[PDB]
Amino acid sequence: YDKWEMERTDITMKHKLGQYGEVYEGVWKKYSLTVAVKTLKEDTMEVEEFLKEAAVMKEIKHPNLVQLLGVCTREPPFYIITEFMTYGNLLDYLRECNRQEVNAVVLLYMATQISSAMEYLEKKNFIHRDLAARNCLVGENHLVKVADFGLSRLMTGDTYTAHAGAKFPIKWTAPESLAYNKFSIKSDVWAFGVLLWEIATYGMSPYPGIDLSQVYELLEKDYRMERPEGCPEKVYELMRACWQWNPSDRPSFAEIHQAFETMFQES
Ligand SMILES: CCS(=O)(=O)Oc1ccc(OC)c(-c2c[nH]c3ncc(-c4cncc(C(=O)N(C)C)c4)cc23)c1
Repeated sequence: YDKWEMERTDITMKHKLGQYGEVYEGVWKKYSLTVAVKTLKEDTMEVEEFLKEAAVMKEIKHPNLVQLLGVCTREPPFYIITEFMTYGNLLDYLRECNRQEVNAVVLLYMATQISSAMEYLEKKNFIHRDLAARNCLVGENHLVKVADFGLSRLMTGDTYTAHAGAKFPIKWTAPESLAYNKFSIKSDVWAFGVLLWEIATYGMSPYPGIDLSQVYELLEKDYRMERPEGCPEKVYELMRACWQWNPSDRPSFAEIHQAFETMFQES
């Protein structure tokens, strides 16, 4: 913590970024380096939660997870300083891309990177709880990094039970979570599949036109999204594997990763 600790004067805010809360495009003066800074203002997030988030992130070290650069946690306002990803989020990136550049191989590459980060989180006993395209970031040369959020500590064989009155992103949310507010790394696997669908559709919204009130009812009757146009059958089977009712029957991120890596190497 003292090694990550920084003076707020080391950073100059440049631009405000707004669906994420209080996140700014800042400049780390010393290195003339563009950075991203999360600020705590108006008690939008509780202090102790904000601090734990910063304490957790400094344990994270993976090429596909947004890297912590430093923190300002002595005098309010409190800062979290992370690396800046040039091209924004994966959802808007995919929607606005040149699909001749961002082709099938690049889609494969994007999934391999994400599954890599979640394989890491799987091994280090963490869960994400909001895996989606909007929460993935894109750098140069089709580099993708999963947002360090927002991570909770949880042993692989345990279950996080969410607070009461908690509202989830229903179309990304596993059945066990929708019904009993239970979360697992296997529920993150579910979300990955929905993310996997967003990639193949280049950013289309999931379960199109389907009402959120009738999603869980559809899921328990074994309804799943159809294979997108152009999607390899091998990819849809992984999607389907991620979308199985019993989380025990859902593949591990380690297994998912090897699958996509093999598909990526073989292309
Ligand atoms: C993980 C640490 S943190 O969770 O504690 O703080 C957060 C929280 C959320 C973040 O964005 C996902 C980040 C972030 C880190 N690095 C980043 N680089 C770039 C951008 C970004 C730039 N421009 C446009 C967009 C965009 O597409 N918009 C719709 C705005 C996004 C955001 C970030 C950091």
